[PDB]
Amino acid sequence: SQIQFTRHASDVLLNLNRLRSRDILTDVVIVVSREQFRAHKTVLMACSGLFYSIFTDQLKRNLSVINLDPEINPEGFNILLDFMYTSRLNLREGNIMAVMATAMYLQMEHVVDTCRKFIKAS
Amino acid sequence: SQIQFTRHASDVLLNLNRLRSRDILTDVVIVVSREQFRAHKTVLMACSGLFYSIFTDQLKRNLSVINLDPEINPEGFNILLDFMYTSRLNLREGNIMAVMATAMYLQMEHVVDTCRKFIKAS
Ligand SMILES: O=C(O)C[C@H](C(=O)O)N1C(=O)/C(=C2/C(=O)Nc3ccc(Br)cc32)SC1=S
Ligand SMILES: O=C(O)C[C@H](C(=O)O)N1C(=O)/C(=C2/C(=O)Nc3ccc(Br)cc32)SC1=S
Ligand SMILES: O=C(O)C[C@H](C(=O)O)N1C(=O)/C(=C2/C(=O)Nc3ccc(Br)cc32)SC1=S
Ligand SMILES: CC(=O)NS(=O)(=O)c1ccc(Br)cc1
Ligand SMILES: CC(=O)NS(=O)(=O)c1ccc(Br)cc1
Repeated sequence: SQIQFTRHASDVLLNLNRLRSRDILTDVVIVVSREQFRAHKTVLMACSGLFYSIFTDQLKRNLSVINLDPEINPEGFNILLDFMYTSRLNLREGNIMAVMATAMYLQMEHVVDTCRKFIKAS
Repeated sequence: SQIQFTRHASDVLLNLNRLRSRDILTDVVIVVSREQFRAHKTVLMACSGLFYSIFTDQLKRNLSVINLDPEINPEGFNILLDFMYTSRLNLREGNIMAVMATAMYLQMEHVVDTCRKFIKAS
């Protein structure tokens, strides 16, 4: 059997995030009513069922700008975008409802599950 | 502090690899003598110093085809591309030399070290 590098996935992830913070190869701008977020489409698709369906759409595949539902709050989206790239979720009793609703919309099932844990713990 | 999802990086990587095997959003063809490999530039850049330097070159940035040193054997490159996307390295006394040299060329330092320990072990 293959040697298994248990640290490889999170090294790739950390470099993807360094790519993003230096804006290298980012190929999409996510629009949330007024606010803008630069990302890599494959990372978005690897993290969210919604992005998977969007960029798997023959029509929408080649857009450089994607509008999401403009009722999404942008803070909740921002928290979720940093999570995608860092595996770290900034959850608090001050944002929990916003972040959870945005994760449901984005179809990020692990995050919605942990949000249910957090509600039940506090 | 932020809740840490210790399984996130590896679920992203497993979906990046499902994207690859369905050919979704692959945006580069790697040419290895005669053989062709499809991949996503950001994953190559996240995993290899060589691809980091290639796709960060303003001149080579937008190329859909990358030709590598024709002296690289394709089997050693193929094992290393699967590793990037799965974290599993198929190393054996039958390919160790090819894999190690291709890892050095691609500037994948963690793989190179492991190969060194594999040599030391047998
Ligand atoms: O069986 C199917 O046809 C796929 C099935 C679906 O959409 O019907 N599915 C997915 O592929 C989902 C994905 C996801 O959330 N991130 C991802 C990254 C790469 C790939 Br390929 C898929 C997903 S969620 C879902 S259901
Ligand atoms: O082409 C683009 O720039 C964006 C693209 C589209 O319409 O093809 N798009 C949307 O507008 C999307 C929405 C969504 O998911 N929920 C929503 C609620 C209200 C409104 Br108005 C829009 C959406 S998802 C998507 S892709
Ligand atoms: O100091 C610097 O400017 C960076 C330094 C360099 O090129 O001089 N360096 C890198 O950024 C290297 C990377 C790599 O192998 N995969 C990667 C993914 C994302 C990012 Br950002 C970097 C790498 S290897 C290297 S040396
Ligand atoms: C779900 C996750 O990433 N981690 S966790 O299981 O350790 C967890 C975190 C916070 C609360 Br409150 C309850 C559980
Ligand atoms: C410290 C630890 O074991 N895990 S953790 O960092 O993911 C964490 C869990 C719950 C909260 Br509430 C805040 C942090």
